[PDB]
Amino acid sequence: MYENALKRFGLPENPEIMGEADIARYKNRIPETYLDFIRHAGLGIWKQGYFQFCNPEKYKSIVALALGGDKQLNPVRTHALGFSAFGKILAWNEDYKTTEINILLHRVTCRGLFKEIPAERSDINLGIAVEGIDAESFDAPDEKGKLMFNRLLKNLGKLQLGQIYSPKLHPSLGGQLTVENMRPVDALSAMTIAAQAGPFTLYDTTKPSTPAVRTIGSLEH
Repeated sequence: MYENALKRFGLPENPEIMGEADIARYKNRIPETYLDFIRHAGLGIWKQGYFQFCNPEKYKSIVALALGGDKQLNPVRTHALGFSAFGKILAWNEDYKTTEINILLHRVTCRGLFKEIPAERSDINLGIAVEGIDAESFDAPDEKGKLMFNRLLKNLGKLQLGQIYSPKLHPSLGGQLTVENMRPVDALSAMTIAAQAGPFTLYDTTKPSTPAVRTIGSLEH
């Protein structure tokens, strides 16, 4: 299932081991082809920090905070698998499959909430998501629309496993979305703050309109 991703990205660098007890915890909750991939490759870094895999057990509080009280994307059934260099989480929802939690911009996106996915496509669905972690959508534009990853790699250095690039002064307080205001930080700590600093908006990326649907943890109006 991961032949293509491995061809394009090589071995996950500096992997952390995911233990068998942890992998046992997710039997029938995360597709086995993905878990076996992790059993072999561990939890490491691709593209010099553009994406990294994480232990869902270690980041479940972030899912709990961001998705707290949602009826459709229930945190108890949503598992953080990895994240971009800016903290955008690739997660697996047991009912609606691949989920993205954009921590920086406070957005959530789910394709299976809005177009139905047959349950026998789960393994393939997660496999497609993992092949895609190099899309530009996982970069992050500054205020002038210009992508930030390459400049941040050069000027701040490579992320260590368990860090992300995060704004020092958050935009919602007057901070700038520019490379100068970005710093490498502990991901779990930073995400713990961000996921409690206001609500998240769920978006429908099935339509070309990409319309805002509702606030996470609340009902649609």
